[PDB]
Amino acid sequence: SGAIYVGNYRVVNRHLATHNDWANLVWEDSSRDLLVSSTTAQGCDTIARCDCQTGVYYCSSRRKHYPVSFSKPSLIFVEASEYYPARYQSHLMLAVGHSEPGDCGGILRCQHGVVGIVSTGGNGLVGFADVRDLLWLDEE
Ligand SMILES: NC(=O)c1ccccc1CC(=O)N1CCC[C@H](C(N)=O)C1
Ligand SMILES: [Zn+2]
Repeated sequence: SGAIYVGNYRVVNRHLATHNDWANLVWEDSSRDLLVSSTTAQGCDTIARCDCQTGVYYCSSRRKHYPVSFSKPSLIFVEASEYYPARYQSHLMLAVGHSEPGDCGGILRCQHGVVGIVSTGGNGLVGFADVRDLLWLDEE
């Protein structure tokens, strides 16, 4: 589990959104595994606006932050899970690193701010849902 709190927005994995998230919905995209809801209190995270391919991510199954090199946001094939059938996920970035069912939501960050959140994994890989193209998260 895990979320990004920027301004009056909460960014979570679509597959982990609560009833309260859906009842206060701003935007969602199944093909990116993203959902954004509105909040009463202001958040303290800042979103990166860059093309960094290195950063650090939080892994809850190891209680540790790991440095990683990661691919550019792309259309990648993802195996079936209890949450989605086997399909292509868009705006996804891969890196070599530990991931487990329960690690989705962990933040990926570079020198400029929050890059994205854990969304896929397995086989010694970890996948991140990119949020750097979502410019509207910086206002309203
Ligand atoms: N990091 C993990 O969640 C993980 C790690 C090892 C093995 C498997 C996973 C889980 C995973 O890949 N999922 C299940 C949740 C929905 C995901 C999606 N965005 O389509 C696919
Ligand atoms: Zn950066």
